[PDB]
Order: sequence, then C-alpha cells, then structure tokens
Amino acid sequence: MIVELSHPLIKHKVNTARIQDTSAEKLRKTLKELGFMLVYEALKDILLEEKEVRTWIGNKRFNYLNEEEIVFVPILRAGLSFLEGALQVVPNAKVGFLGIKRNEETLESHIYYSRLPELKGKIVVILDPMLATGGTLEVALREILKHSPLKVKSVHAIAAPEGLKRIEEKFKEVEIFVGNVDERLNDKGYIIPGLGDIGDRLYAVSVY
Amino acid sequence: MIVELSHPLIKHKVNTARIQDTSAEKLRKTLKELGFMLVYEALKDILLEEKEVRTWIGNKRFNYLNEEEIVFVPILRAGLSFLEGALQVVPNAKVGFLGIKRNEETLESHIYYSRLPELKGKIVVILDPMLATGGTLEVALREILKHSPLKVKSVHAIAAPEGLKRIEEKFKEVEIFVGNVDERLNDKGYIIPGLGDIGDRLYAVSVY
Amino acid sequence: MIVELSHPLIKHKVNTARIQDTSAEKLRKTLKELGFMLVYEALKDILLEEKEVRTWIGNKRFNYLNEEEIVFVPILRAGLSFLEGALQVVPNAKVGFLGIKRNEETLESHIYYSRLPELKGKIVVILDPMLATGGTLEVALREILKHSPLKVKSVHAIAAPEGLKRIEEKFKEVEIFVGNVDERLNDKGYIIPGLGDIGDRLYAVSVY
Amino acid sequence: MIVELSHPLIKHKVNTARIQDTSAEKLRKTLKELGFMLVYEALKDILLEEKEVRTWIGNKRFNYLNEEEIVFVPILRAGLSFLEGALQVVPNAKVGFLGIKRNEETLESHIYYSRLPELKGKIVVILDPMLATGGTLEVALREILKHSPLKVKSVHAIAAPEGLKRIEEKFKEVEIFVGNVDERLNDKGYIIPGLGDIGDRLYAVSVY
Repeated sequence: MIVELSHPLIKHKVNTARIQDTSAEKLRKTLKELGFMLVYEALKDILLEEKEVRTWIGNKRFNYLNEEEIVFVPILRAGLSFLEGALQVVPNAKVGFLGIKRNEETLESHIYYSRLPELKGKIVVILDPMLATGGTLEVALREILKHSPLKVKSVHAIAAPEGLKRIEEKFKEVEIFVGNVDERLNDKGYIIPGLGDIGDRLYAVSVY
Repeated sequence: MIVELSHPLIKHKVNTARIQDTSAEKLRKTLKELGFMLVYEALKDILLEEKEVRTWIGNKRFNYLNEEEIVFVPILRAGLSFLEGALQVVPNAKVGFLGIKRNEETLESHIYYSRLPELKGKIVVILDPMLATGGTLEVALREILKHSPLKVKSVHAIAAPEGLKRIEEKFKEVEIFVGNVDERLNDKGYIIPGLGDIGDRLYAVSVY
Repeated sequence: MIVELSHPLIKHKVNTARIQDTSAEKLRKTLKELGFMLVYEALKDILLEEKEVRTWIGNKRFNYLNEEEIVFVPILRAGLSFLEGALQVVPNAKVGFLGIKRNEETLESHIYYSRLPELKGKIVVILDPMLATGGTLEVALREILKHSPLKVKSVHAIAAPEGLKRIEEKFKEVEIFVGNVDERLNDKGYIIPGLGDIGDRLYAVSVY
Repeated sequence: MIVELSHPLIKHKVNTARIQDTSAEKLRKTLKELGFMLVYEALKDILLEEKEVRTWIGNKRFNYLNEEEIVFVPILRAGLSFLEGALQVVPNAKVGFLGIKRNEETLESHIYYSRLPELKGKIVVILDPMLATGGTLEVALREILKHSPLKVKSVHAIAAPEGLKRIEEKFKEVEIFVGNVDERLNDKGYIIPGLGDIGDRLYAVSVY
C-alpha cells in the first residue's frame, strides 16, 4: 500500500530540494525537515499505550508511544539526510544501517554494509530520499524482512511509478510513504524531474 | 474556528510534556518537536506560489511557500519553546515578540514588551503552550489584529474549553490549533490536567 | 576583564554573519553556531564537581558541571539568536529574559520586560551579538547585579572599543568575551564594520 | 601528534556519556554536543582565506574558512554520533563514509563499505567516539592517506594509551584529538573505564 502525501509544506520541502543552486547546508537542512514531516505522516496509524506517570497534580494515566519499538533504517548515504529529522519525531527509536549502492550499468543494487539491531517484533521505517527503479529498496527489504519485522514502512521524498510498481507488487504488505510521485525514469534510471545525484549533492560534488 | 489535532504523535509529545519529573532539557526538546508538529498542522491549508528555478536538468517551475509571508509570534516566555520547531517548518519566516504576563490575582494579562515586524497582509502564527483563561491570547490578538493581518493562526499544546469560548466569541476569525483540549480550568486559572507552570518548568524552577 | 577570542572558526562565523546578502535562515544558524563557541570559550574556567555514577562496569567517580548553576540571559531580541547554541553547551542551565531596547537619540537603553529566575550564587552568562555604546549591557548589568550573582559573564559576536572601555570601567568584575573587537562606532552608535541592524536582519526586514 | 583536551565542558560531555543509565536520546545529544567541541578544538589551527563580500555598508574584505575544503569522515556506526555536531562548525564541509567493523577475536578491523568524496588536497577529519586498540583508525587512515590529503585530523571522546601509541608510531603526521585519555584496554579490547559498547548504546541495545 502506497500513499502519496499532499501536504503543501512537504511539496515545498521537496521542491526546495529540487533547486540545484543551493548549498549543501541548505539541502541537508531541507531534507532533515522533510524527513520529520515524512516520518510524522508515516506514523499517523500508530497505536499508543496507557502508562501511569507523575504530573504537577499527582499521578495520572496517559497514552504514550513505545519509542524503543521503532527502528529507523536509512540507506546510506542519502537515507542519512532523513535520520536527524526522523529522530526528532521518535528520539529513542533504534537505528539500523544499510550500506547500499546501485550498479549504474546494470542498475542493480548491492549491500556492502549491514549493522542492524534486533528487528523482530518492531516497527521498521526505511529512509531513502528517492525511489527510482526500486532496486535498492528491494534489496533493503530483502535484508530486513528476514528478521521477521512486525511491520515495515518506507519514506521517500520522490518516487517513480516504475519503482512503485515492482515494490507494491513483490512487497504488498510494505507501506510506502512518498512526498511526491514524479513522472518517469529516463534511459539511465534517474527520476524525472527528480533530484539528480542527491547522494553527491548532499555529501560530495554534484555533476549537475 | 477551533481544530483539535488527533495525531498520535502530537498526543505523545503533549503527554510527555505532562511528565513533571523530566529534566528541563527533555521538556524543551519535547516542546520544540511538538511545536514543529503544531505548526505543520496549522499550515496544512497554506497556499503555494509557482516559481521558476534551475534543477539538475534545467529551469523548471514548481510551487513554493512564500516563507517570508509567515510571521511567528511566541508569547514570552513559554511561546519561545515552540519557536525553533516552528522555524524548522518555515526557516525564513519573520518573528515577532510579545512580552506578556498574567496577574495571578485577577487572572488578567498585560503587555510589557512589544517588538512586532510588519504584519500587514501576512499570515501570523501565534505560539504559546497553554490557552487557559485566554487572557494572554486576547491581549496579544488585540495588538496584532491592528496591523490588519491577512489571517491569524494560533497553536497551543493544550487549551481549556474555558479559554476557547471567549477567544472564539470575540475573535471568531482566528484559527485556533490545539494538540489536545483539556478538561477545564481550576480555582486558580490553571488548566486541568494541564501542564502546570510550564514557564517556570521550562526556564526556571517549578513550584510543583 | 575583556577577552577577544582568536579562534578562526569564531572569526569565520562572525565574518559570515557580516554578509548582508544572506537569508535570515542562514544568519540565524550562523549565530546559533557562533553562540555555542562563545559560551564554550566563556566557560573554559568553570569548576566541575565529583559525583558517583554507574558505568557499564559499575560505579565510578567523575567530574561534572552543575548545569542548573548556570543562567543564560538573552537580551531580546538579538540575544535570542545565541540562546539555542548556548543551551547546547549547558542543556539544563536556567534561562532569564530581558526585553531591552535602545533609544536611537540618546543612545541609552530601557528595560521593558524582565523575567529572571533566581540568580543568587549563580553564574550568569549574558547573551547579545553586539556591544556598541554598551548602554544595553550596562542597563542589563544593573538589573542583574542587584540579585547578587556569584559571577557574571557576557558573550558578543563583536564590540566597539568605546563600548568595552565604558563597561570595563564601571564593571571591573564582569567578564566580557567578544568574538572580535571591531574598529569604532560611527556617529549613530553603530559598530564599524559591524553587523548593521541585526535584530531586523534576524527576525524582520533589514534596511540595508 | 596527539593532543588531550582539558576544557572542563569537554570533560563534562565525555563523563556524562559514561553514565550507563541515560536514554539513547540523551547519549546521542551529548555526543553531538561533544562532537562539536572536539572538532572546534581540532580546527583551531585552521588557516583562513580573504574574500570580498557585501555588508550593510558596502563591499569589505574578511577572512573566511573554505568550508568545502573540509571533509568529515565518521566510522559507522559510532562515528555518526559526532557528524551533526561537526557539521555545525563547518556546515558546508563534504562527508565521507567508511563502514568498518572490528573482529572481537583478533581485534582486527575490516572495511566493508567505502563512500568517500575527493580527498586530494583537502583537510580530512575522522570521527569516532573511541580509539581502543587503534585497528579501526589504522585501517581508515591507510585508505585516506592514499588520496594524498592536505592534512588529516581525528577526534575521539576517549582513547586508550596503547591505541594512541601504535597510531602515533605509524602516522606521525596525523593529528589525534582526544577528549580524555582513559586508563587502558581490557582482555576483550575495551577501554577502561571507557564507554563500553557505544555503538549499541547509541543505536541498538547495550549488554551492560
């Protein structure tokens, strides 16, 4: 189940990230603020738990989120741009790391780093700015669904119908949250209009 | 026009803020994150403007929020706990400051410090954790509406049906967003279950 | 006791803040980061206290700062730009607020808003980007020194010699920490090269 | 070139991190604020460059840091705890990623993931909470020095004497900035009193 968000400030953040003549500082801060918005939306169907706490007027009971039951998993590198934002929504959530890279020739993705915490029974939230062909997300899920997650959610700034197709086809139980679904993918597997080479725009030097 | 937010994460931030035995650091951080959510929600109906920018593939037109059209107005001191969260949603928004204080004997509010930028034609978003008797918000609006704002929004973590009444009776054109409408006001004008003396809990020493 | 910090990153943050064609977003972030540096430098001679804590390998004794012993006092409006960064150094410090504004004819200042926590025996750290004539700091000091604080420190991005001389002359006990001591003060009481109308550049509309 | 920092606030941040009973939220925030400090100290010798800019009073010439000429390199996953803090001092620096993992039997480190921007002629700053045996850092340097960086700096909250010795013995040109030099390494290659398993304390679950 795919879900495209329509909030005007998500569009703003997304479109603000499209602007190539912005500094890396601005891009990073924009995606972090977007990550907060995305994870916030993705957690709108979370169930709270009643717990007794202490207030200024004595003991009382209120509903709370079991922050520890949430596990964020950013795909380095771009996934990382969302992590700080995601943690602001859920400060005590665990964090898993997947080092993945797409083979620009075959368009396939491979895992070179995996440092995941105990995922069994918890709610996992994948973090990755773009969803192009879906190769990276497919390999990420493959690596994650093995630990028997309770539920897997994924957040992205933009997505290509191409990727949305396969994903929702081979991973129907996965919840996909997207800031904006773009037009298509080109001959090189880049989302159009997309964000170009965000990985390098974020932490290196963009070629555009 | 009152709107009570029902998002489970807002309820979590609010209740977390209800916890008296937390550190000032935790309270400030909690309310900063809640502020982001409250402002995010409050701008769900914001109108975007189309502008041309240079993307990685070339000049394209996308809809953007005119960040400078929004003006945040935190009521000192508590309102300040939402400022950073709000500025994350709209980084280049203008900021107005209102130094107000409630007489704990009559429960009347008075303005001691006013430093507001041009509000003429802009969307003003007032920030202040609690809306109890509505006194402080009334005085604030009284001086704000003069600048002939285009629209005035208000965000609060909690509010009492008491305050929501008068405010909506003398300022019906003002949109009031609240994380959770509490039960009532006590003998001393405090909200129940409310948050207590957050001002002192946030920057000084709580008397509870 | 005047101290002109010589750290290249402080100079950079200062000079960066001098750039007139930067967004409010960028300037606010610049100053927040500069604020962290200034307070860090201003607390280099702070005393730590031994306390027993539990580590991964059992109880142990280490030296810790008594965070609640420090009080940050931002002078609205400009001084608020330091508050966020100042709190990163000392998260649980107390926060006092002073709404002061300078009379642009006599070059003297008046306090319109004062909300301070207990200051007796505490270490007060005044926050305010500029120290021009020093009229604002003087008025702030008068108001603070009455509460008998254990020590008073002040951080500024920049300052004019005439301003410094004026403060150190009457307050030989106050420690002034400045990112850079500029050239002089023009006939209007503005520091040169200075930062211009910082308050408005930060939260409203600059006239330059 | 090794350098043990003595600033009380660094000591405080470092010692606060030793508190095993703190939430992941508190630890992450503490290390972020510490990372800022460590990097701030590490760039104290940084060289600035003169550039002409537009100020409120016209064009002027000031010294600035060429932010882009700086490259931060955290070692996953612990190194990530200093990233944001490090980026606060140099917002536009480039970011390199090194996925490393120590073998708990031989205490050897191996690089499974590498995503580095162009390091040739730049100032590289490695980020890693601890520096126990030196294996992780040694491997890292050997892939970084190959790019012929202008200079290499490294920051750590704590380091074991034996770790510092091999490093300084194999990389005399590398500047190692340490928050506090602990006592030693145990039989399992853990620093004492050390921080335990910070990687798990930060993003997963600690066994202590």
